[PDB]
Order: sequence, then structure tokens, then C-alpha cells
Amino acid sequence: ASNFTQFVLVDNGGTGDVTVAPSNFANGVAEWISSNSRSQAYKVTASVRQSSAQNRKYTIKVEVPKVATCTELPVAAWRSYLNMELTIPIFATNSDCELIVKAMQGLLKDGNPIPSAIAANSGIY
Amino acid sequence: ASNFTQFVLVDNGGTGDVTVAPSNFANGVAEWISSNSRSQAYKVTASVRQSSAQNRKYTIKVEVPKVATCTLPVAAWRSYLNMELTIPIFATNSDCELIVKAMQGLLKDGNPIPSAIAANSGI
Amino acid sequence: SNFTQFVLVDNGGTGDVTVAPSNFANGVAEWISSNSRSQAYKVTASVRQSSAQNRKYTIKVEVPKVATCTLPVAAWRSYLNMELTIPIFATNSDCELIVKAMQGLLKDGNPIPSAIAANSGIY
Amino acid sequence: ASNFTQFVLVDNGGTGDVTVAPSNFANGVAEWISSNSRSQAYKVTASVRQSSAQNRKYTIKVEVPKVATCTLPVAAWRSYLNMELTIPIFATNSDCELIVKAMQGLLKDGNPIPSAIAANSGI
Repeated sequence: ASNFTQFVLVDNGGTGDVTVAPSNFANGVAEWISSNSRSQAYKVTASVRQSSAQNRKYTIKVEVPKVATCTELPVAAWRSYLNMELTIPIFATNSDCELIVKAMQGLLKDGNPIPSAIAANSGIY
Repeated sequence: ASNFTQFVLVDNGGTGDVTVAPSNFANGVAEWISSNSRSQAYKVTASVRQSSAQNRKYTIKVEVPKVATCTLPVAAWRSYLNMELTIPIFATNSDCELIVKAMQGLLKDGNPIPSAIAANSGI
Repeated sequence: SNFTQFVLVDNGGTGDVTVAPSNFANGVAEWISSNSRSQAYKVTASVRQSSAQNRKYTIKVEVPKVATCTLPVAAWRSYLNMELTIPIFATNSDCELIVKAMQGLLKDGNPIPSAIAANSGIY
Repeated sequence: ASNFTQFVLVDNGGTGDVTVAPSNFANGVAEWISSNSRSQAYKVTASVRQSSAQNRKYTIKVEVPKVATCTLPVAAWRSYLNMELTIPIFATNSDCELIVKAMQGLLKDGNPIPSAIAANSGI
């Protein structure tokens, strides 16, 4: 409803950034898109439900391609898929949810072990 | 390796930070905990798999249980969590940097999804 | 805290069929009469955010009919659905009115329940 | 016919009721209408069908718009509803009375399901 606006999906500090405008909200799943192109655009999906007697299950997906001219018609060489889940108590206080989103913002920081084990093409340990 | 190091998880920019020390590595699941009280402190689990010729599938779990005294300290509730990350193998360093850049860009405070999480009503 | 028990059928006394909660997982509720799967009634419910701004409740009911023959056997089950779609910015009065629309539609002498109980067709 | 009458779709205990009125029948799809205007009126649509073998399946839609006038009467937000009621062919009078009583019991005034619908929350 009030959280269905366009937003920056990859930040390059200016011109090189990419935004996504909302496209659909149907059958329970949201959808943000970068451009109407079906094979050159990022993608964000999300929903919400009530998993258990006390736990909502926020699920979120991303899809990030990389395209090249490849002559001429640019095409999606590959799609770095992604998933996410977040099981949050129904009556969990607002402060606790801020803390959880802070935990994500901290786990994937600039130089943490997990972004390092992604960038360096390696595995963990 | 040098990726198995204690790292700040909930960084409140100073006094309110949280550090999880590395604790275990069995069957590939590198496991950080926060304190000796496993039933009272945070947890992070991470692992990688490549059971194909094109797809490296990561997987990360976090558990952030709120603490509370009881009529005795035990975990009132644990906000569980999952994650996955499928990356094509022939993707270079830059493109994986870009996927992680998507992660920072998704969960920043000025974005819809973290606001929806912090404002539980359905997006 | 609306995940409680209730009387689904009132037989004018002690012949009432009651159901109590039995499960709530994978976004699917469940009430049950008795643990015998091939014997009990069944209520299932969920909730989603299907359209742009529309909360779409769905409610299923299953009321099998039994008869001992030689040994209770589910002779046939009268399945059922319900898809109640309510826009999000709805007050309490309008939801009261929707529930009263349900109550009025399926009353005693109304054409639709009379059609059901006479096993005929409309008009 | 004999079951194509007008009923009180929303009984407000007196003068506040919404008396629908039969208006149409095409393709085996009955249709009541509240007010002659086709943009501010309730609408009930009850059809029956019978696959050749074992099941008679009904269908009942109820549309409950909330009116507004702030320039000009127009449907502010339609609150639709759907329904199905699958019944085996040889279900006699008693079993049809029982399933209609299943409806008359589930949607009572104090059951969990009507309250959950009237609160706009999770079940």
C-alpha cells in the first residue's frame, strides 16, 4: 500500500545507479522492475503471510542479470538468482524489528566475512 | 581461512555494537555464536555448495532471539531467518561485487522493504 | 488470539458438532472435530495480500458424511470454499456489514439456502 | 419462479435493511440487484451446475460496495465475495440441511472466523 514506491536497487553514487519502479501486485506477490525489457532488467519480489500461530513469514526474492551487446540484440547471459526469508513474531515490538533489519544491514556490510567470501570467488573457511 | 573471524553484526555505531565470535565448522556450516549461552544469544550460520557445473549456491541463516527475564533468563522468542544466493560460476569478481551491492541497496533505511519489515502490516 | 474452538453445527442440544484448533503452519489454519481424519469435520482458513490493496481471506469447509457398514467410513465429503476479498482501508463498520451480509444471505427462508435444502436449482 | 424472490441481504433489525430485488436470469446465472443504479448497489449472483457424474457445484457471488459522494455517487471500493458448495448428487434433505446449518454456524455472531474478518488482521 504505502510501501510500494520506486527505489534504488544498486547504488553507484549518481549516474551509474539503477532504480526499480513498481509493476504489479497480484496473486500475493509484489514486483518491482527496472525496465519493461524481459531480459535486461533487475527484479524484486516480496509477499507476506502468517506462517504459524505466532510467526509471519516475509519472503523476498531478487533477480540480477548482466547483459552485453553480443553481436546486436543484447541478451541476458545469466541471472544471479536469490531468495530470502524472515520469520518474525506477530506481536514482536517495533524496536525488535528495527533491530532485525539492523542485523541484515550489518551482516552484508562493506568488508564483513560474507561479502568477502562472495567477492573473492572463494568459500568460507 | 581469513574469513573465519569475529565480526560486528548489529553495529549501533559505537557502544551498542554486537560481536559474534567464530565457534564452529562442521560439514561446511561455518557457525558464529555470540555468547556461551547458546539458548540466549544470537547465531549466524553460513555455507556454500557447488553441486553443478554453473551454480554456486550459498546459504545463510541468522537467529536473533530477544532476551527477557522470566518468573530466570531464557529466550522468549527467536526471530528466525534464512537466505540464499545463487551465482553463476563464470561470473567474475565485479559481478559478485554487484550482487552484494544489490544487497546493500535493498535493505538501506530509505527503501520500502526494510520499512515494511519495521512496520509489520503486510507490504 | 482468535485461534480457538467453536460449535460449527448446533443440533438443538447436545448433538452439536464442535471443532477445536489442531494446526497452524504454512499459512494454513486448521480446526478439527476428532483426530480421525476420515471421520471429522474440517475448517481451513488463510489470509494474503493478493491484489494491490486487497486482503483476500479464503475459508474452506469439509463436512464428510459417515455411516457404519460391515466400521466408520467416509461415504462422501461435501467440500466447500469461500473467497472473501476486502480492501485494506476498511473500517470496522464495513466489516460488520459484510459479516451481516453473510448472515442475511444464508438465513432460513432465503432463496439460496432453500435451494440448497430442496436440492433444486435457482429459478 | 418459486425461489426467485427478494430477500433481506443485510438485516439491520428494522428500517436499515437492504432489500435486494430479482432482476435477471441468463446462462443459468440468477442476479439480484439492490437499487436500479448499477454503480452503488449490492449484487447477488447464484448459479448451479452439475457435471455428468457425481457432483453438483454451486456458485454464489455477493458484491457489497461502499458508496461515496464528493465529486457524484460512485463505487468507492467494491468488497466482492465468492463461494462454492460441492455436494454429492444423492445428498438427501437431511444432509443438505446440515451443510446449510454448517454455514449458519460458522458465520454466527461470535465465532472466530467472523471476528477475524471483522478485525482485518491475521487469522
